[PDB]
Amino acid sequence: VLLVVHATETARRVEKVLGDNDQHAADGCELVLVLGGDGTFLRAAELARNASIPVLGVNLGRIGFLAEAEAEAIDAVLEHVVAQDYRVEDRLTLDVVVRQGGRIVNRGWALNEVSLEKGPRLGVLGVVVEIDGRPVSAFGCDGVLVSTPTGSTAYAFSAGGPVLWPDLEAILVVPNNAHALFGRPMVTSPEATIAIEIEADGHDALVFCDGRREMLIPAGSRLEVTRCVTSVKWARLDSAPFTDRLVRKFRLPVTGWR
Amino acid sequence: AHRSVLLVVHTRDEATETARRVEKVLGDNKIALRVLSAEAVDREVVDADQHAADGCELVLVLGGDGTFLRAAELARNASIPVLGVNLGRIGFLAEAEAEAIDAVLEHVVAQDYRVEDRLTLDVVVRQGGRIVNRGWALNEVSLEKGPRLGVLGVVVEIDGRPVSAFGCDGVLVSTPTGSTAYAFSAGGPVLWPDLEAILVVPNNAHALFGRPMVTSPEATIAIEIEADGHDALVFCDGRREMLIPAGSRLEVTRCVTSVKWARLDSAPFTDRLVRKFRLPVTGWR
Amino acid sequence: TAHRSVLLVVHTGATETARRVEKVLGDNKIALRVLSAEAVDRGSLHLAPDDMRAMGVEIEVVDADQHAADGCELVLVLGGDGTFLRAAELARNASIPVLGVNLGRIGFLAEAEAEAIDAVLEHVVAQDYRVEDRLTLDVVVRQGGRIVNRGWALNEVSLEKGPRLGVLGVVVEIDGRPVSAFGCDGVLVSTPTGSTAYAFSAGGPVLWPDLEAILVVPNNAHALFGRPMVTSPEATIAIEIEADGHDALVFCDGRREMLIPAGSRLEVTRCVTSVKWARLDSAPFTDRLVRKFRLPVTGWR
Amino acid sequence: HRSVLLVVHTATETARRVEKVLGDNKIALRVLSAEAVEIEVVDADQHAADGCELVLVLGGDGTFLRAAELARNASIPVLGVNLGRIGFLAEAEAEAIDAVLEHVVAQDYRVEDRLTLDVVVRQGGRIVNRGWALNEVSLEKGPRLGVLGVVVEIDGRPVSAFGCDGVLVSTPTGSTAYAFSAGGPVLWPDLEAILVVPNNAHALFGRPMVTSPEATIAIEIEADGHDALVFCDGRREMLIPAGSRLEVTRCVTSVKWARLDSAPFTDRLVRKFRLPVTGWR
Repeated sequence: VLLVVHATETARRVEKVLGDNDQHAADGCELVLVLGGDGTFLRAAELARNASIPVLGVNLGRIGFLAEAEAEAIDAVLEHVVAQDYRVEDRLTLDVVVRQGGRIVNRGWALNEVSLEKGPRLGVLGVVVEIDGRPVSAFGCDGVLVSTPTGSTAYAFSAGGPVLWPDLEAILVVPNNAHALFGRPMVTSPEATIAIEIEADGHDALVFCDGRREMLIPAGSRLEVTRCVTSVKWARLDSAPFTDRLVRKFRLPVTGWR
Repeated sequence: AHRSVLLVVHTRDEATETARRVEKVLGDNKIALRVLSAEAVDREVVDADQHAADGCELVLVLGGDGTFLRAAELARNASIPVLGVNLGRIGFLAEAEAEAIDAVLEHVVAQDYRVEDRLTLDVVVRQGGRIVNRGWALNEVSLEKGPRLGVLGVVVEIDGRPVSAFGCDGVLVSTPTGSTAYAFSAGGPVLWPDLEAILVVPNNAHALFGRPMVTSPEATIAIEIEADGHDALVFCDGRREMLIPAGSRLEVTRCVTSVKWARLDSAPFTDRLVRKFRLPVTGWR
Repeated sequence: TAHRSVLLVVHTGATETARRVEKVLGDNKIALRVLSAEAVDRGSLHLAPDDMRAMGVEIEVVDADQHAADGCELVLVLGGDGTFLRAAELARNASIPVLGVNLGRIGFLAEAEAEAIDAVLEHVVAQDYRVEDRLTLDVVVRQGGRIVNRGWALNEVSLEKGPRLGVLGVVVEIDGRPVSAFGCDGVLVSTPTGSTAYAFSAGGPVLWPDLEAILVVPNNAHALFGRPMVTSPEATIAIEIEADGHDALVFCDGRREMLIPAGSRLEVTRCVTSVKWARLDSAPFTDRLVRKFRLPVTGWR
Repeated sequence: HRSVLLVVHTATETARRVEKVLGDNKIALRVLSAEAVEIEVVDADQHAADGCELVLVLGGDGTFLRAAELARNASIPVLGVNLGRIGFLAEAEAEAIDAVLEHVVAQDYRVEDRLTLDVVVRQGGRIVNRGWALNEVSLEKGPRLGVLGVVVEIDGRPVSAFGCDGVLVSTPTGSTAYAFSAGGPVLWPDLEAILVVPNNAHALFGRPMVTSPEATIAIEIEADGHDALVFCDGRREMLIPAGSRLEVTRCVTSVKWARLDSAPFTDRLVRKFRLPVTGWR
């Protein structure tokens, strides 16, 4: 067990029960356990990625979407860490390439969001969004989010997208502040290719993945996002349903229900 | 025994050039046309009343989107594929336009076309535990306020836990295919026709969260009609109506009986979306 | 001859705070009006002059029949938003202030709740409230060139599609020129006051009550642009209902209904005579919004 | 002596005809390039129009804004003529340059005050920066990543607190621009109101508010986050200290807008957005 953390000192009760029984290639292990927030989980996934092992997440501070257990139950988790018994479920991951003159110049991955974004703070990004080899819209905007159903709850939600339950397989596209009549979010089979075409004449742009790995989009290039061949592995427990998490998260009213 | 095709036509246009061309081709090939009596009453050729016209291999539809949907009600019955040709306006469901009629007919005859099972929804109105009506939809199930003024108390439940209680004009539960229709009007996202998912769009919900939700094809969406209020209504495909009683419960699920759609060498969904909505697409690659 | 009159309006069936009106309104030599309906049933549970003089209250001038009838100082609705809208109804004829006390649910238009009717009534007596003109709308229906029905609204004018199925085709024109043609469920021409109601539901932004503007929110427009539009107070919204389609209906303030024939034309304009709203030291519109939508507000000064 | 500042984007046929007619008529011409005695070429300077009777602009909306800046600083009218593109802000299009010039010479055009927003950055009781806007104050996330903490307040009373990319406070003229991009409703430019539009707010109520033009819109910047930016009319930047309080009110002296016999807004709107309009009347 790699253990990534951070009142965050239930950190010790983890090392207690585990011994009872440098970040980059820091994988080597069989499981990653994270004690922290949604952001921390995204961080651990980074690490679990390269030597494809499961991730598990324990919610210390706030209330998020990814962690599979509360803090005040860190023991009932350890039992399962020992027991090796949890179902590990593969989850849709996005693959992104950046291509100039037909040639792949940069490449990345996300489990929440590929967020192509304006370069200069002032002005707009000309972009042509493309779906399965055909164009759907040209407009200027702050960027385009290409999102996973897990990620459909993060930034893409802020950009105004719909909420996708986490066990669905789809790719979500939410144009981010598009100056245009149809800036409607679009949803697409997991088999599809979203390509966005940065304006040749304009300035360079950025992409961000899981709000943490940055790339540089040269003017005139092409982002291709498709479903990735090697998913992220998620530990799963007797956690609450996504539905319950959405409800808690957003204090959604639910009185009157049978 | 013989082959037969059922032809469903909008009714008068260059809808007659096309109909006659259909009567011609199948005639030449010993395939019997069959038409709907009302349609044949403003002028081999059998003539059926409109309930279950089957015995046929294909339902050929000449007209537009709303027409396709009538045709599919007819096809659902004997579960036979439907194929649509556009006459006047621009739609999402036809696989060709009249100006390519002759070519379709080569396919109608050869029967060489692909037949996809497009996702279909299954609805049950349940009261007191006991199912009191059922329906199905290929586009949308539209739960809607009964009386014109007032609001409809609703709780939306997804996979067995409640997601939201509000008042609204209604709730749409939509097929990817139906995301283009009423759901779009009500604020929904466009979903691509091949995706298998389920879309929920609260209709005119007076409340903060009325986001579209999208769900995998295996989910159950249930909507509980406020007991004390008035009876609601559900509409499937803007054609079949069920009276939802106050206090009942509506479950929508993926149907096991897909509508068979007869597929051709046609435009991608993207292109059709662009055409319909005049989407600005200059500058592309 | 010379005299002080005050119209009670109530939601019949805490309606006895209504007699607390009838008490206090008497010892002050006021009025207490009531309508036909208001005094053929409850609300006037104590309907009798055998109670209205035993109270020392030259009170109950039931005389008043509903609508185009009366010359008072104020209208005092106890009831809800529903009812304030009723009262406003009448009052608009007489062109006089409306003051609403809230029995049940929290409303946007009520100046107080019943646990206060004591103080409320004290301010009524003293005439020491504030009056304030809220924007009111005027709607006409015009067919074959000429007016063929007319209406008015304080909240919304809701043009709604007639038959249950299919869709209503509509061209929306603002100050003379067309702005969007689409099929929809309808179109809301709303007041700032009314942007809280159906218009909100239908996606409109929230407008502060004092603002002077007109809000247009296409209801479920099947179109890329069905944004809400906000227009100056003196614009003219016109919606032409398509000819080949069906008739339609409009409702003003969720009550005064009008049939809108196919091919006719709706024109909404600000009305010359605003409704007048009696106003106390009450919550600003901000706090009402924060309460009725339960808005997250914290980490502030 | 009468004088006019001409702001052209740098296109020449129009520019020449202006040079021409204002010569023939004894009006001094100051030319300023927008990228940046009978005629002068003037440096880009906030005081360029300080003596002129009018600012005339050839170009689209972005240029109008640059010109408006100057006209505001010299407290005189601006007038725009469109060149290449379609805009909301010009009063006439290049082909009608002659007619326009005639009015320029004549000084017979209506000049209407148009609502302008005044913005202040206040911190600990002192006002520590300030600005104005004719389109929008755009309060924005400082760091490219992360969200910005915000509490939005109307006449002293809080209305919402959420994380966001920023908050737009917009002028009705403005409602057509970035505000529109952000989800805003469209506002007729004669209307006098202030529009608030949250920008990518991770919350259920991100709904546009529209406020009487006497309101005080304030925004309190989370004391624990990073600095934020504010941009005005897509062009005048201001650093916003963490913990401070933005305030936007209607400015006392507004921008003067020369008017003319132009298309009504409704048309402008239909023109830009290619709004479907068939079957009318």
